[PDB]
Amino acid sequence: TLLVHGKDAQGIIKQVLSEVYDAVTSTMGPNGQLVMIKNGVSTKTTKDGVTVARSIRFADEAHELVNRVITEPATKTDEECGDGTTTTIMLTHALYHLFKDFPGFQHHRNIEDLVERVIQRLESMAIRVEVDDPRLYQVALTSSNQDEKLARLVSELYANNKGSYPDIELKEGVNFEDQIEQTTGRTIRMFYANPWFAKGHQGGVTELTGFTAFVIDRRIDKEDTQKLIDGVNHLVKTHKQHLALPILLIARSFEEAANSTLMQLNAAHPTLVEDGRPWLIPLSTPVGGAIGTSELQDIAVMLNAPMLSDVADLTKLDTHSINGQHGQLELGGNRSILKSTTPKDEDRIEQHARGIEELLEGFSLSDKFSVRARYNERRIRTLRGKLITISVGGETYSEVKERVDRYEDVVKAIRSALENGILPGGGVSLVKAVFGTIKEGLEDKDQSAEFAKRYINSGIANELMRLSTIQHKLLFKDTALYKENGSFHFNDDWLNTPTVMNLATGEIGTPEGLGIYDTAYASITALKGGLQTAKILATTKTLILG
Amino acid sequence: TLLVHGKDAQGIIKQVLSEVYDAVTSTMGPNGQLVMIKNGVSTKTTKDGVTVARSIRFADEAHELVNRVITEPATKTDEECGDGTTTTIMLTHALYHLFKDFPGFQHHRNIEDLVERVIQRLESMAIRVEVDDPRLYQVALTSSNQDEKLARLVSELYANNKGSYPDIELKEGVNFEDQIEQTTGRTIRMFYANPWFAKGHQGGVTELTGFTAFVIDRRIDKEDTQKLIDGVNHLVKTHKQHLALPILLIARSFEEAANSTLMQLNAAHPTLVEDGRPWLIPLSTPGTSELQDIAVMLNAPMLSDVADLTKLDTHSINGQHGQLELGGNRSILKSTTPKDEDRIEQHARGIEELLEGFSLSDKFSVRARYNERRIRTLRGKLITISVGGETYSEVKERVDRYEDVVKAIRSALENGILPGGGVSLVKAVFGTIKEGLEDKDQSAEFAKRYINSGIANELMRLSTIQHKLLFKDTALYKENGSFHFNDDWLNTPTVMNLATGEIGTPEGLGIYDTAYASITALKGGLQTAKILATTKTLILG
Amino acid sequence: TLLVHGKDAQGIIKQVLSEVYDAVTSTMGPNGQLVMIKNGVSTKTTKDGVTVARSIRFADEAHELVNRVITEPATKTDEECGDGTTTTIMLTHALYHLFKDFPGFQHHRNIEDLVERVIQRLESMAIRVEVDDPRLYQVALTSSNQDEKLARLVSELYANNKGSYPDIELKEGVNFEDQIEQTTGRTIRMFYANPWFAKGHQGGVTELTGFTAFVIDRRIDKEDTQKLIDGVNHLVKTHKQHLALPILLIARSFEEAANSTLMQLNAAHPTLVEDGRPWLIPLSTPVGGAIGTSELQDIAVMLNAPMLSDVADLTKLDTHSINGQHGQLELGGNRSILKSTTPKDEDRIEQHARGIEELLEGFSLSDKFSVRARYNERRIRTLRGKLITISVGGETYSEVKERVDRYEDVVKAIRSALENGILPGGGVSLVKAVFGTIKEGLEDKDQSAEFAKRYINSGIANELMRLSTIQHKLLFKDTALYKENGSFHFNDDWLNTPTVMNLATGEIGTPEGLGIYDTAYASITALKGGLQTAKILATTKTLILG
Repeated sequence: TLLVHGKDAQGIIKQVLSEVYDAVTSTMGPNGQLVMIKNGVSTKTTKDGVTVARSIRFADEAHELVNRVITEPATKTDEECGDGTTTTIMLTHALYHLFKDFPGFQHHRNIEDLVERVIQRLESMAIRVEVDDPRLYQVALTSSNQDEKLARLVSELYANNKGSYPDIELKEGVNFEDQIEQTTGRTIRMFYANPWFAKGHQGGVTELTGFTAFVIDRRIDKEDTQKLIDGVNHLVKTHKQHLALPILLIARSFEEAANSTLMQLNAAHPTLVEDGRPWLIPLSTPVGGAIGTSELQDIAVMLNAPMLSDVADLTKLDTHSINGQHGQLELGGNRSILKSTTPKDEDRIEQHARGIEELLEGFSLSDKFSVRARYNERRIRTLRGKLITISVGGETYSEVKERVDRYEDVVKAIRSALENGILPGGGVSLVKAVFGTIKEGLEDKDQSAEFAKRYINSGIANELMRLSTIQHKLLFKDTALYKENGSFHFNDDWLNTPTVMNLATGEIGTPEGLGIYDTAYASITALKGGLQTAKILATTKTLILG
Repeated sequence: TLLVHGKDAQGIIKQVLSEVYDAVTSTMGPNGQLVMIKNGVSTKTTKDGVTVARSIRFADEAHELVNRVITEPATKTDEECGDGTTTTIMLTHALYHLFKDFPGFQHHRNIEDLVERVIQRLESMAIRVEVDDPRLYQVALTSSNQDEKLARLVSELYANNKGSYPDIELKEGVNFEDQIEQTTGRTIRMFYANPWFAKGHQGGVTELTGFTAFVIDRRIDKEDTQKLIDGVNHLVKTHKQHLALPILLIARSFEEAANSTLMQLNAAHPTLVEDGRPWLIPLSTPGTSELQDIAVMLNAPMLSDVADLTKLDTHSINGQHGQLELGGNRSILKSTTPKDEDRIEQHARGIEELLEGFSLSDKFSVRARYNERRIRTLRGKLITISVGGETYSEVKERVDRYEDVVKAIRSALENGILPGGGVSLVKAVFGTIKEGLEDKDQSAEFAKRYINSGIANELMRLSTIQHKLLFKDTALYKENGSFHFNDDWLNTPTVMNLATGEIGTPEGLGIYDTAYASITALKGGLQTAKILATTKTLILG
Repeated sequence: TLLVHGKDAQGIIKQVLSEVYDAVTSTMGPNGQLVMIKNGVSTKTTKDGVTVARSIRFADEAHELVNRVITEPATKTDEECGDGTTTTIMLTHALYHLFKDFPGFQHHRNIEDLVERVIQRLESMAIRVEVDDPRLYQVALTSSNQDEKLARLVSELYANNKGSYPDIELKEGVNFEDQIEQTTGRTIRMFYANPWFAKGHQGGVTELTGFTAFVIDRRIDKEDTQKLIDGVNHLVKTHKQHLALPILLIARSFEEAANSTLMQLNAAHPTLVEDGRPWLIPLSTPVGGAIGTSELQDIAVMLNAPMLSDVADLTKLDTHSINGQHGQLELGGNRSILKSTTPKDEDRIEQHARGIEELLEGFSLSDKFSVRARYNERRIRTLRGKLITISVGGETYSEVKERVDRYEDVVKAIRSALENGILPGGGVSLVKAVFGTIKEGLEDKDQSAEFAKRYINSGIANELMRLSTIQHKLLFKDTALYKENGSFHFNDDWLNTPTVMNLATGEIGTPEGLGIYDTAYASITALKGGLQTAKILATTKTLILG
């Protein structure tokens, strides 16, 4: 196959980036266009940035090669969060033109460092919203495409349950009206190690009404095969009297060498098999690290299981350590779900939750916004979280499944709003961050000498100010903000009291006043990922098609 | 594949919408042309708007992609009502030009709001015709191709049965004259799960004079096999004294795993078999509340789970002694005692009271129309007309002519009536403009948005399109170059009866349309128009 | 596929109609050309209008789409009558140009109404020929391609059997000479409801020497299944002594629900099965209407069967009502054939035939030409008709099968001549019909005011007179009628005494004098069917190929 080198490669890259930019950005705004995508023998017409991005194809192999570097990182890999795909493509285009305008390795290490300092302001500027706070309705209204009914319902579900963070599932209903099912049940991060251990021996959803859990810390492989045989047979022989089946062996990871051993151990005692159900189930959790250790401690407290460091610790056990529960559990390939929790168990969980809360109370104000505190909050939410199943209804079949997706967008938005934070929308938080960072470095008289040389005198600082305006421009062009002159220009005063336009109503004010917000994690990740992809495209000189 | 963006996308869209307009509109009028469609190795020649629309194909993929957005919503999705497809494509093309003429997002939100107020007027203008009302004769006389005898008989069939909506079946008779068979009986949506359970064990028509029905909600498969064995044997052993055979197990769906189990359960008790008839019949229905109607008709208890069959009593179990005719297509009730009809009428009033307390917009929704379909099933009589004539061909043609009359009268009472000839839309637009302008409270805002812009005036020109195509090349457009409406014509409209050749009012002559068809054409036309106008990108990959 | 609209659709329609016209009309006349059709690896050379029309194909789909509208209605659907296909295609072309010349919906409704009054004149003008009348020879001579031997023989067969109308079948013989086989046997319109009831259980030709028939009036479906079980078992149990197998249940129609029931009823009594033959056979008749009721009465009289209104009437029966015949019958999938009729039965048939004849004797002269009288005559002919089998011979194999077809044309001509009527040939009857209708409307002073405005002053009446001439022109162009001037023109005097030319002899005279005749039904149907197809072609604006 052909080999492209030199000015032609940088030529192809510039063209593909341009065409992808034009197709995705046209979706944004009040004059927001619509894209008509062909799929088989049907037609799907949409204005969704992610769905547009996923579907763009090119004929030439050289063109498709570049296309898989701009779209696919924020398209195929981005499965957890759909939002912020339009933003990432948009910023990539912006920052690519910045790397081309200031060429050479010396400038590049300055650009990368300034943008990194802008990212440090956005992470600081994020407003941590509380459950009771009415701002959630504004976020819910924006994410629902101006739905008055849905945004009221979902905002109430979080606000009424002040103390517990609700987990929400969605199913296609039958009626015209919606129906809500509230349940006091917890969601756990454990899942099957092997499909054989489930009901029907093929990775099914096993429902239980009694168990005896044991939490191991170590990652289990071929080295621990003997320790499992010694451990399992000790409990089955000696401590069978005070044991409710099945025995759950929760751990970090179960390798295939260990799983095959535990399959044979189930076959060793065929008397304890009830209706096909295996009496021993290995259960893995995707955590890792010393931060990740304490998630298994939550798993231990929920199910009255003892914490064990080594696999060989299964031998040295007693009636004080072993505790078989008689509640209700639903094991699954994706995740396990608890349901029936006795008042005696809920006392133990709430006491353990208070222990985590007390640790957060005795930390500094700066460390409250850190990864440590937010993870410890994620621990609490898992320990005190309720399951809600909403069955969405409507007039037809197509209107139901579309409304299901519109519900899912609102749930994802409100979850991430309470989790990560909130920033002023309308393309304002990025302009505030850049203009903040330039002013901070210039005003700080210690490093002002170096800061002026690298950024201010170069014209990097000024060119970066022009880039932050991009989003605000696309949203509020062809409207009454850009009416007085050819183009609107920001000043020092506008940073204190920003100016936007509510497209639904038709009024001018501050994002804080009107109520336009974005999720912090989406906007931050867009800048991080936009910087990385821009750098790659600017510094590529060769395309190999063989 | 290729990616089309910019002026080219709006270039293709304009072309395809143009071609589909020309092909479908040519069908309308007295100079209604004919379309020659190819199917296999034959030729179908027709002037039916829907059939033309369904069949138009394009060679280019881009062109075909757009074609599926303009035709297919009023073609493939529209299965319940065939009429109002020529009307929707017409309005789509009209409103598309209105959006291109006033570009930019501010104008668009003003158009969408004015048209929304026009829709509200049509829903108000709609004459909801009653059973006893003599206007049905005018609809019957038009639809039967000026038949004096047929329009009289069918209109009398509806008018004499004031209180019950008659379901009419048609059969090819034997005599010159027609013969009518009236029956006080209801049609039900239940049918055999397996052919074995019928009379003769081969899907026959089993006639019964007594039964004990039980309505289950769940879909039944291999998982419910044990629950059926526990359920059936409980009633046969314990509650045999107050039980009239056969036991009817009505449900959503019976899978083959469950049907085979219930076949063996019939064989388990051979003493209860009378003249071959199986004493247990599973019955499926193709909508949770439709089974509630089935439950009320046959005095059956509503049951969520299959295991609920065990926990039952004389209070819950009620064996009827009426008359039922089970069938592979549908089941038919006949003998209903005065005690049962009190329960059915009380349940029918409960559905009617729910419809009384809804908004005016929701009365034309799927919710209200489904609930009306529930009522008509609960209060409907079966009539069998055997159509006769001189030859064989004259009979079967007269059968079709009867069927068109039934379809017309059903839809007239069901949906509503509006002045035909493209008059109701002109009355709606000109009404809404005058109402907003005359109302001195909002006259300041109304003038700025609609009147001064030229939106109001351009929208008046659009409503004329249908009246133009129907009555161009005739004596209305004779005096001058083009006919123009005035203030006086709204009070007393002007059309032309193409059959007779006379000028008058639609009320006088007798030209009417179904209300739901014309309303939904405007709604669906507005949505498809907006999408077409606002599309700038086509993805062919 | 492509979509053709506007002036191009009308462009194609005109061309295809033109080509088909030229090919089929060149066949007609004394200078009647020949068409050389390819079939497989052989060559068929013919001057037959129907065979030419059936075989014309086009390469383009648009052209072939139209071709199936002009040929196929008088080609594929027209199976009963082969003759009058050259006439129909000719008239289509003519009337198409009449609709194009006077466009607009107001003119069209006037054309259709005038042509309709011409049709009414042709049905009035029809000469009802009698069996003894010698004119049949002239019809026989023209249809046989001037055969002196064949036209003499077939004309004698009808003339000698004065009273009974002979049914003629044809078979490929062995000798050089022909051989005639006369049999006193009747043809009935009954046939198998299902193929299972025949000999071999696969729709074979069951031959019988005894039966007991029962004629039901009603159309039988799922509703009559119980009435059949009660009916059949009543006769099999009670009245078995005076019953000759098989039991024939003749009716209007047997649906598949009823047929399956009667299959099981045969299996119920296996003792009465003789050599595979089912003892119960349902038999349908294609009639419909209350005119059609009396054909079953003929069926009842032939086989000594009782007339029954309801299916439940089978129960209430007795030795006086039940009568089992011991003649000879041949059941068939197409039709049933009676053979052996005893002198006692022939007395009953002749008495019933006289009853129908007496009804015709006491009607008005106008009603003798109506549908009522002609149907009642068709009843008589079925009740008194004899079977004749002619085995046609010749010198080779090909000369025999060609002579078979030439016999079949003569039979079809003479049958329809006596049945329908006779009109003056040479394209004269249509000229007399048009010129009659115009003169009648113009002369009638009551409607003369309206008639002149619609037809005369418009020029429709004059243009219609020119079209009737078309057939007469094609036949007698390039001969001594068109000799004195450029073209022959009709006058007032020629309507009283028409002028043609006998092409065999070479003489000028009246069609009545010389002896040129046409079958009335062929010429009438050609005008009706030609008008309908002309209208469709003129009014088509769109062609869909997808």
